[PDB]
Amino acid sequence: SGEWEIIDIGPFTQNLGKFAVDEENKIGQYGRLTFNKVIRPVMKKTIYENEREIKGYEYQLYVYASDKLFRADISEDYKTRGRKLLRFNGPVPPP
Repeated sequence: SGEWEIIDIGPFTQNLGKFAVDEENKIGQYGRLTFNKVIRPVMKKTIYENEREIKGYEYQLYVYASDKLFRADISEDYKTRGRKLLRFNGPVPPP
């Protein structure tokens, strides 16, 4: 199951946005991008399994990179804390 909250922007969200841009630059579809900012709202999904136990998270962010707005989804595994870029699409309209 997934449960949801909005988290505020600050260094943690800035670094999620920078992670997303670095990961997208590995793929190369949009050429080389450079991070500009994360804007509100930042969604945090917590993924539960079994007896309402956290398996991991997904952060869904609007990120300006190279002056274009993208939607990035980043997974984070609870056990390992490992993060991955799941989706990076755009450009997209501002929220």
